[PDB]
Amino acid sequence: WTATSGSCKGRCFELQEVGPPDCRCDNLCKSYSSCCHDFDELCLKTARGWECTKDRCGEVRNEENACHCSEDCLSRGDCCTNYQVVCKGESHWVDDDCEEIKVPECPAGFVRPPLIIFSVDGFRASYMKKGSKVMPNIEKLRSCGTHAPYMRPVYPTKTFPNLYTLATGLYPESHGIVGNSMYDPVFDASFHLRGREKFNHRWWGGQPLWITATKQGVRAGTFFWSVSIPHERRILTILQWLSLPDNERPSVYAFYSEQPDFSGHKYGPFGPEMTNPLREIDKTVGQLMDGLKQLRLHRCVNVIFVGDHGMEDVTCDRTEFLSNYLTNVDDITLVPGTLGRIRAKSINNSKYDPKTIIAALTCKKPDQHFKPYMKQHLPKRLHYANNRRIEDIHLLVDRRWHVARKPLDVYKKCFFQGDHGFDNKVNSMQTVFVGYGPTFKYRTKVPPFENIELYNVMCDLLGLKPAPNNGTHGSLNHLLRTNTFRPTMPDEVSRPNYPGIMYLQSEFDLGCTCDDKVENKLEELNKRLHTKGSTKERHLLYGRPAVLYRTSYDILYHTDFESGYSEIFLMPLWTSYTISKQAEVSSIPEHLTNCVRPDVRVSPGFSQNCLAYKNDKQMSYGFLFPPYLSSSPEAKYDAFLVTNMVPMYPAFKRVWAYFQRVLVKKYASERNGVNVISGPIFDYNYDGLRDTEDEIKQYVEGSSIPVPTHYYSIITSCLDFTQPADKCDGPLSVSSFILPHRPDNDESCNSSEDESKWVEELMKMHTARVRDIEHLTGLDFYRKTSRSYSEILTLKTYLHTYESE
Ligand SMILES: *[C@@H]1O[C@H](CO)[C@@H](O[C@@H]2O[C@H](CO)[C@@H](O[C@@H]3O[C@H](CO[C@H]4O[C@H](CO)[C@@H](O)[C@H](O[C@H]5O[C@H](CO)[C@@H](O)[C@H](O)[C@@H]5O[C@H]5O[C@H](CO)[C@@H](O)[C@H](O)[C@@H]5O)[C@@H]4O)[C@@H](O)[C@H](O[C@H]4O[C@H](CO)[C@@H](O)[C@H](O)[C@@H]4O[C@H]4O[C@H](CO)[C@@H](O)[C@H](O)[C@@H]4O)[C@@H]3O)[C@H](O)[C@H]2NC(C)=O)[C@H](O)[C@H]1NC(C)=O
Ligand SMILES: Cc1nnn(Cc2cc(C(F)(F)F)ccc2CCC(=O)N2CCN(C(=O)c3ccc(S(N)(=O)=O)cc3)CC2)n1
Ligand SMILES: [Ca+2]
Ligand SMILES: [Ca+2]
Ligand SMILES: [Cl-]
Ligand code: NA
Ligand code: NA
Ligand SMILES: [Zn+2]
Repeated sequence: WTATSGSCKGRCFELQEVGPPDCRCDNLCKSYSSCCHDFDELCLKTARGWECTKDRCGEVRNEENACHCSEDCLSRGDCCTNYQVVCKGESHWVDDDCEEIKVPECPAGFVRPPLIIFSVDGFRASYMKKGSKVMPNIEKLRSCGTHAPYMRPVYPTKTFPNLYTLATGLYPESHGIVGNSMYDPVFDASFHLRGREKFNHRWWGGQPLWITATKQGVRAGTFFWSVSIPHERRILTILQWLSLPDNERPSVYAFYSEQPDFSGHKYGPFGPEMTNPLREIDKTVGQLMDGLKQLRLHRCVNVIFVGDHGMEDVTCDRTEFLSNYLTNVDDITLVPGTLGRIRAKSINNSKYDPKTIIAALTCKKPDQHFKPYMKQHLPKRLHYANNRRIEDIHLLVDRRWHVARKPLDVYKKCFFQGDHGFDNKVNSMQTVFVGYGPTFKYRTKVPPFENIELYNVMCDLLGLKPAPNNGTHGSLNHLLRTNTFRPTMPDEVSRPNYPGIMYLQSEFDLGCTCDDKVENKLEELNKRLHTKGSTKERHLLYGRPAVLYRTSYDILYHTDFESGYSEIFLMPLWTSYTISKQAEVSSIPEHLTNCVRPDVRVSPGFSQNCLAYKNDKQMSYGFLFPPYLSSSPEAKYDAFLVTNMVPMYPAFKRVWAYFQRVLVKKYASERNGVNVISGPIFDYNYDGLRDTEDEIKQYVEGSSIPVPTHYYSIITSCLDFTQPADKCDGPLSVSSFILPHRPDNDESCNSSEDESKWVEELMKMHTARVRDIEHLTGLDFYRKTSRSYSEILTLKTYLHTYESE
C-alpha cells in the first residue's frame, strides 16, 4: 500500500528515500508505483523543451517551464544547459581547445573534486573509433583525458552482472548477481528483470560504491533511474544537486543510458540505424559538459565515461535446440540465449542424471555451436562457479549464436539482430573506459584492463577506503595524476629449508628403478656447486616466490632448474627454469624411459613412491622440469628425481608432453628466451583459492600423494624482444595458463588428431593472469625485479587473450 495523497512540493528528486506507506518523490519512485499524486506535474516538467532560444533570453521566470533562460537561473541552479551560449555569448565546451588540468579549479566550499560516472549500456569498444565522426564531445573526452583502447567486462557479459561488478569490484560469483535471471534454491525464489523480487536486498551482496561513500561520511546521489525519466531531466537533476549547499551536496553521482543497447538488439552492432543513437548520446554528454561549464565545475569534476558490455550480430536462425540432442527434454529447465544453464525440472525426479545430459551434449554434431561443462571445469579466468545460484551444468555458446530448449520457444515469444552475454574475452563483448579531470592524466593512453579494477580507483578519487574486493589495488595507478595508492609487498609467512645430502640410497624403499650407475675431480666440485645454487641467477630471474601461508618446504637447486618442494603435498609448489633462444631439444633416452631416482636431500617419508603409480590403473606421472630441455646428457639425470615427479592422467600427459617438447622451445625462439615457472593447483571446492590438506578429494590409490585439479605455467620474457629474457633491462612481458587436470580430452572435439591440431587451442581457452595463480596457490611472484611495485601489479593482472586486433 502507498498513500499517494501526500505531495512532492519542495521534494523533487529528494535523496533520502521515505518508507511506505508514505509517498515518494525520488528518482526510483516510478519503478515501485509509489510516487505522490503531483510528481509528474512538479518534478517531470516538459514545457518549452530543453534548450534556450534568443527570444527567451531574459524572460520573466515561469515556474512551469522544463528549464529557464531568465536572469535569475544561474543562482537558482536551473538554467537550460545551453543558456550561457545562446544568451551570454559563451562557447560550447566541445568547441574549446583542450588545456591540461594540472590542479583542481573548484568553487569555494568544495571539499574534494566531485566524481560523475556517465554509464552507457551496450557501448561496444570499437564505437570509439568507428563512430568518432558523429561523437565530438566523447572524442574530446577521449583524446584530452585518459583512455584505454578497450575495457574487459565480467562473464556473463550481461547488464545486471556488469553494472553491479562496476559498483562493487567483485566477480558475479561473489556479489550474487550471476545473471539477469536467477533461481536461488535456499530462498526458493526467482529473480527477473520484470517484477518485484529483484528489489529485495537479500540478492545483492558486497558493498556498492554509494554505500561505501555514505559509511565514510561522503554523500552520494541516488545511482538508479526509472526508465521513463528522459535523459535531459537526468542531467538537469545532477546539475541541480551540484548547486545544493555544501553540507547537503553529494560528492558522487551516476548517469545511466539504455542506449546504444536498446537499438543494437533491434539493428545489430553496426546497422545503419545505429548512427542516430550515437549522435544522441554525444549530445547528452555535451549538455552535461556545458552545464558543468556554467557552474564553473568543468575543471573541478572527474568524469568517467564507461560501458557495461559490447554487442554482437545474432539472428533467430542461428539457434541450436536441445530437443535435437536430448531424449528427455521435458525433464530439464534451461536458462537460454547467449549462455545456457541447466537444472532438473523437478527435485522429486530420481531418474535425473547430469552425467547422461553432459554426454548427450558432447561433440555430437560436426559444427556444434556450444560446448557443455560442469561448472568446476569452466576456464578459471571466468571465475564463474562458487555460488549456489550458478547451475552445475553450463553451456558456453559460440559468438553469433543462441541456445534454446525447443523451436517453439523462439517463434512463440525473426525480430532481433544483436545480442551479448558470451565469453568475456570475445572482441565484440569489449566495452569502453575514459577518465577526464584534475585527478586523471592528460592525453594519455593506457593498456586494456578489467572492470573489477575500477571500484578501487573510484574509492581513490573520493578518498575512501575500499571494501574487500577482487581488484588488485595499485594496478591502475598509471591512470592517475595524484591520489595513487602505494601498497607494500605482502610479508613471507613460511621460510624455506635448504637441505644438503642427508640420506643413503638404501634407506629408500620406493619401488622405483633407474639405469644410472655410470661414473672425476674437475667436474665433481662443479656439480656440487650446482646443488648449492651456482646457476640459480640464470633460472630464478625475479627472486623466489614468497609462501603466504604456514607450511613446511625445501628449496632444491639443480644445474637446469630450482624448485620449492612441499613436505606436506609431496611435490613442488613451484619449479623455475630459463630456456634461451639457442636451447636445443632432446629425447628421453631409451635406457631412461621408466627412470625415477631417490633424492638424497629429502627423507623417504617425505617422498612419493613408484609402487603407488604401478597399482593405480587410472593414474600415471609426469615431470615439472622437462627432461627434453636438459642442458647436457649428465644434467638430464636430475630431471628424473622423485622430487620433480607429479601425478598425471594419461589423457592429460598428451597435452603436457606436447607443451614441454614443442611449445616451450617455440616460445623461446619467438620471445628471445623464456623463463618458466610451473606447478600444481588444488581447488576441489571451486572457490578460486588454494585448498588446505583436508579439502583434497582424491589421492593416488593407496597413498598420501594428492591429485592436482589443475597445472599452471607462467612464461616471462623481455618486453623489448631485442634483449634476451635473462639480460632484460626494462619492462617484462608475460603469458600464463591454468590447465584442467582431466582424465579424458572430451573438451577437445578434435583430440583424436595429432596434438598440433588441438593442444594449443585448449591452452588458449585456459589462458590466465598471474594474479589468478596467486589466489589458487598462496604464492607471491616477481618479488625481486628492478621495476616499480605498481608496474609489477599491472603485469600480474595482464591476460593474454589471443583475439586479433
Ligand atoms: C573476491 O573478493 C571477495 C571479497 O574479499 C572474496 O570473498 C570473501 O572470501 C572469504 C573466503 O571464501 C569469505 O570469508 C568467509 O566469511 C564468512 C562470513 O561471511 C558473511 O559476512 C561477510 C562480511 O560482511 C559477507 O561479505 C558474506 O557475504 C556472502 O554471503 C552472503 C549470503 O550469506 C551473500 O549475499 C554475498 O553475496 C556473499 O556470498 C559469497 O560468499 C560466500 C562465503 O561467505 C559464498 O558461500 C557464496 O557463494 C558467495 O560466493 C557473509 O554474509 C565466514 O563465516 C567464513 O569463515 C569460515 O571459515 C573459517 C576459515 O578461516 C573458519 O575458521 C570459520 O570457523 C568459518 O567456518 C564455519 O562455517 C562453515 C560454513 O558454514 C562450516 O563448515 C565450519 O565447520 C564453521 O562453522 C569466511 O571467513 C568472505 O565472506 C568473502 N566475501 C565476499 C563478499 O564474498 C573472494 O574470495 C575473492 N575471490 C578471489 C578468487 O580471490
Ligand atoms: C544492476 C545495477 N547494479 N548497480 N547499478 C547501479 C548503477 C551502477 C553504475 C556503476 F557506477 F556501477 F557503473 C552505473 C549506473 C547505475 C544505475 C543503473 C540504472 O539506473 N538502471 C540500469 C539497469 N536497468 C535496467 O536494465 C532495466 C531495464 C528495464 C526495466 S523494466 N522497466 O522492464 O522493469 C528495469 C531495469 C534499470 C536502471 N545497477
Ligand atoms: Ca547492458
Ligand atoms: Ca579452494
Ligand atoms: Cl507512481
Ligand atoms: Na598407473
Ligand atoms: Na576429444
Ligand atoms: Zn542488452
